[PDB]
Amino acid sequence: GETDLQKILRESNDQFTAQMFSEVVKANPGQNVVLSAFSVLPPLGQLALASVGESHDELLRALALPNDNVTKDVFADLNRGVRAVKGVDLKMASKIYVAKGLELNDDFAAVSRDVFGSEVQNVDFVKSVEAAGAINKWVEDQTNNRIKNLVDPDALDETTRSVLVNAIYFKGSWKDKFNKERTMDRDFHVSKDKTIKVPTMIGKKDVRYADVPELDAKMIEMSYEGDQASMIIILPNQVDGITALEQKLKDPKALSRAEERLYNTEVEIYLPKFKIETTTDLKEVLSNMNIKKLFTPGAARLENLLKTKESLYVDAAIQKAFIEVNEEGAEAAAANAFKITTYSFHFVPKVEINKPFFFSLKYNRNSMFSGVCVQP
Amino acid sequence: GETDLQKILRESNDQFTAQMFSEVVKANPGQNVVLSAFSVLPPLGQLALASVGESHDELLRALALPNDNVTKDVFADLNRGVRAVKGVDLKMASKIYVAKGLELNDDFAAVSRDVFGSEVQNVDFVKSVEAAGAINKWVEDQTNNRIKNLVDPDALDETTRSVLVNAIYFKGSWKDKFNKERTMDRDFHVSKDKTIKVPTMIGKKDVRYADVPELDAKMIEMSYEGDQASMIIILPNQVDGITALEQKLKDPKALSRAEERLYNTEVEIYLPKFKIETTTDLKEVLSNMNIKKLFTPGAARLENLLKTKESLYVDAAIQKAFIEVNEEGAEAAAANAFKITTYSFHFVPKVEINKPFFFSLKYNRNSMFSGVCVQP
Repeated sequence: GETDLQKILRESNDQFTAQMFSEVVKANPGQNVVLSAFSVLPPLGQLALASVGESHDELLRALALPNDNVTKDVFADLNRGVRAVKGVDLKMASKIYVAKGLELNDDFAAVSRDVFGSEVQNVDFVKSVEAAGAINKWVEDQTNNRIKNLVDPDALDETTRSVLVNAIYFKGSWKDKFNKERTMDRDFHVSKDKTIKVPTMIGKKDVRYADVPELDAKMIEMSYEGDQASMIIILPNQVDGITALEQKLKDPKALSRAEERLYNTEVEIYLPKFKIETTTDLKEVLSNMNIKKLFTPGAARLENLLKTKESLYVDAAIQKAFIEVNEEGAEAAAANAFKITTYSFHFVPKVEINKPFFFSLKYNRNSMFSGVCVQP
Repeated sequence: GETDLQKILRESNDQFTAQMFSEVVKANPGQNVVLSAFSVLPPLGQLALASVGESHDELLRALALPNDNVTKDVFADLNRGVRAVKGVDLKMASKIYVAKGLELNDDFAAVSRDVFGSEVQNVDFVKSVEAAGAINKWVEDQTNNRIKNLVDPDALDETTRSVLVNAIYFKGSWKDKFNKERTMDRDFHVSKDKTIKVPTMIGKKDVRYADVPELDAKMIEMSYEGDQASMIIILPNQVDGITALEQKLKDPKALSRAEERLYNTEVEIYLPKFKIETTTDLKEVLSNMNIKKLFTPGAARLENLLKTKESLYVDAAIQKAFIEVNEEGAEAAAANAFKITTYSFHFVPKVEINKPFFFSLKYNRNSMFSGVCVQP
């Protein structure tokens, strides 16, 4: 049933996300990074349906899925509920481009678009620069021109067989906006000896908070308009605790454990605005996550992708992610002027996100994307 | 810290609620029932602070609390955040009345009001009927006259030493209202052979849903205005499955397990309107939950309640709960007329709550009250 399908998906995204997170963070020490394992699952599921033998089991194994039947049902169900998402602008695009002279299997192309919502199309790689321009134009179109230059013409060859591109963009609208006039330059500790002044938004907000000794950090959860999506922030107690937290976040359950500690309250939040853009070489990351055959000539066995079942493998896989976080939100400052209530003063703790922190977008109990911000 | 205090409270309310639920349901077979273990905890905590020896350990044991120090901190923290609660009208009143000729300990009375928010006061029980009228007037005042006749003059004696009264009232405002014009008489299966027609509200709503094989039921979670409180409904698959579910609900974790299955979706809900009013003899229930000394002359040892430390025990303890569930909600039908979107039609499953079901109000991850409705 749908309950079980949603569960399988949740579990799969959980372990895949943890795995992908460590890989990316490991290859980008001391740098801002944002990634999404969720946006990658569909194309990988579509690829598992097109493979046979070893490569196919590998993909399924890494996806933590039993078979093709269940794989189709999971993503179908997803695409039976995938429109916009309230309070946030979340765009995720996936597409597989294959050489011009390779006959596409008409059926697999149909299932591709409706089941996995990820398309397949021919492009002439022989004209590399033109092909890159073509691939980059489609992405610009899928992201309101928010994302550009996903694939560099150089990275393409005249002999390229196929390329998988993945793009994800995000900007959200806070359930309760921050007042732009209140934003000011405040200290941010990049390292135990380096401090910079970055624009920091200030506001009193109802959040979900929790002290987490296990992760030696503080967890905060802020919600966006509509109350369907939320931004999770984990702030290590120490200035250099960010790496220690990353190691802990490997276990796909550390996050679940921390969330069990969450409780509702009010705090004065000091949160830096930030925009992170990351280009991830999925070929490098996935290979380190034990998905290699798919990228090995004469080993991929994508015998269901082409009509002639000609041998084909993936030459390059690229994910480009751009995240934007600012004051935008509902209910302007002067909404209800004078709220006449008790003359008293409750204590409102001050939560200052002024050290390298981890963040993650949560939608329908699934992490849409995650990352670390070490330099706003 | 507050994180740990909230946790202890959650755990305590969880096991106490389960325990109290079975007791009440057991003594009221085939009847509507609503109860609240949460509203009872504070007065029991205040009573644990006033006791010594065995009676004191008993109370603490049942409260699943370590000591007086932690007990005070838990409820203090609670009363450091207890005002109204968004989208719902939730009133909970507690008070201890003691005979007129018993000198109250001035200090314990102070701590009573601020820490536990439960008052203590003298009343002349010698004039039973007048005392009952006095106790019933205060309750009416605490509940906007919503609740009356909590204590019957008969139940009081001229020799009564003390009485604990507990009252809880509730009415909520749905995040998305039901259309009154849409409400109609529909079938409700009271038993496998009896069917009646009760007013049933109909509406398409975004909810949290899950099929729960363990409990052989369907779980639904609807939210109220503000998104802080939610109504949990567990509908057994079978018409007579209600009793089987009650047995399962004894384990304070069955509910937690079921909630892990919840996922967001849209359904067409058919929910009967209903109002349940229950008068529970807390003396009978609590005694069955191993809290006896507190009600035994020469065994209570409430040596901190009176200035002269005179011997005193509780003669009667009464909880009266009144729950109201109807169409009231935010955003009237004609809010945004014509919402111009795709011409298509998604499938929206039909969820018909037409058999004896369990319900529970969840606020800040704590069940404010729970019960069963077998006859709307």
